[PDB]
Amino acid sequence: YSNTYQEFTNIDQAKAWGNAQYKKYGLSKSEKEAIVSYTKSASEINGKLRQNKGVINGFPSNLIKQVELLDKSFNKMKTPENIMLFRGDDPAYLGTEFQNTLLNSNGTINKTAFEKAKAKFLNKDRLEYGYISTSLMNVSQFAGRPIITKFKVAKGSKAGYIDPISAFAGQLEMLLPRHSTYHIDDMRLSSDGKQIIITATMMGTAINPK
Ligand code: VO4
Ligand code: VO4
Repeated sequence: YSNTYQEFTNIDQAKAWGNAQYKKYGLSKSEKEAIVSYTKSASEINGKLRQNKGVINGFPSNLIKQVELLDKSFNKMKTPENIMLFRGDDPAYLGTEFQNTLLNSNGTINKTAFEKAKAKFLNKDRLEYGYISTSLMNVSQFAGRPIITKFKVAKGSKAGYIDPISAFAGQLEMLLPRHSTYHIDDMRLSSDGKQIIITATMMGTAINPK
């Protein structure tokens, strides 16, 4: 009785579709500028959100301003379809105990590592303190990366196609709000054993200004 999530297979129409959503956002200059700032320093911002468990009161004032603009910009940015979104991650994504432990010399993932990954994460909620940068398709940015997550994001969910707002956004980037929880439904290896494939249902964000 599973739901159907669309996967984009046609880059040209993936951009048309994203552009088409974007043209309806009606974002302010300030919200566009905050998105641009996020794309320029995303690893730093998400790193601070993580270290501080989503509490932003201690961040520098200009950053607080940008984060609250970004959080509120999602009021304007929803997906009108059930869509699958992709990202690729490095071993530390699973925990620091996995950082230097996951792969083999051939470049296949370690079965015993992978087995540890599941007991820890399979069939469990995960809260993400940072924003979640994803792509509308499985773009080349990844493919090197040993972990691919496919998020199932339901109609009406907060999700912003930011690729046209910032030249430093990922190809077909779809940004998800920070402080989101998702449920990991499935973890399996790729066919050529180079990748752990994670399928998760996005449950949504705790940040709802309004
Ligand atoms: O230009 V703003 O109205 O986003 O301050
Ligand atoms: O010291 V500040 O939070 O105004 O950068």
